[PDB]
Amino acid sequence: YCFTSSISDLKEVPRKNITLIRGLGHFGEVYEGQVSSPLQVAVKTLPEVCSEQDELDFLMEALIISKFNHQNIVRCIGVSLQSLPRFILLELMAGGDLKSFLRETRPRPPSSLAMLDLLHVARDIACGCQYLEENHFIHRDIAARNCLLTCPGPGRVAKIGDFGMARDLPVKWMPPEAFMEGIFTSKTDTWSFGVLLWEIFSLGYMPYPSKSNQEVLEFVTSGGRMDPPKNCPGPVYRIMTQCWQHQPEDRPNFAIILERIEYCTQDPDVINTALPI
Ligand SMILES: Cc1cc(-n2cc(C(=O)N3CCOCC3)c3ccc(N[C@@H](C)c4ccc(F)cn4)nc32)n[nH]1
Repeated sequence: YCFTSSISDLKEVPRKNITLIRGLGHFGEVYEGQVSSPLQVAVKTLPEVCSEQDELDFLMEALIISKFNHQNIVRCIGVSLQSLPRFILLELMAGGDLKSFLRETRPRPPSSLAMLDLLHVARDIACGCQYLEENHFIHRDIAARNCLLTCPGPGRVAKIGDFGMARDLPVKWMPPEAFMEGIFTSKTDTWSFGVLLWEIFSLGYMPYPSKSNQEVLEFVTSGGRMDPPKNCPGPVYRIMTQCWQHQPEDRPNFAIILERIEYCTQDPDVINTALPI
């Protein structure tokens, strides 16, 4: 991997200074841990019962995440490969994953989130995606499940937190030239971000709600697109549909998406819109 970089360059942190407090999620388990005054981290694990391709998949991920340097991308604190099971030390973000956060902070009788908060989450991810595109990296799995938040209160920062699909399928998140032709460019991530925008403004709904995979395949290929989420404003939905243009030569880059997300923030008719319950 190059971004130029070898396993040489990672920070090998000894297993003696690592222990795992609690489990967080699961391919392969992921826990919360401590290191060293104590440092709080997230620990991704390679199960010791594994094959050869699993090994060069696990480290692959380690060098890729370690080569990034961006505030909207999960930091790699350290690495523990010389002790079985091999670890990847990652930035711990107390806000949890994005899909859970929106479904759990969904307003209910209360005034949990306003629309300005979700525009910030979308721009946080859009700025991280701009960093990937500028450095010619294609993610291939821009979804709400792979996004994390530093904290739950105001001032939260969203960050892309996983690179599982970027090894070297999420039908509902991929453009036609992806699932039918196997082509992947920076415009493939533009389509997925548009689906992510829909996840954000629907507050965690599953895209194409009652459609299975092949239904989405034939629906998207024939020109069909999703309806706006409940109470979604005009300028926001137009960003989703511009991301879902059939020809990738007409979808916008992440510099243009960032500008349009900025303008909706500068629109009182957008940020004063009430979220449903
Ligand atoms: C790399 C990383 C993960 C992470 N993390 C923080 C959780 C959390 O809920 N916390 C609240 C209580 O305090 C502790 C923090 C959390 C929950 C599930 C999870 N699942 C894994 C598979 C995952 C990985 C990447 C991704 F984008 C989504 N999910 N990861 C979680 N922080 N940093």
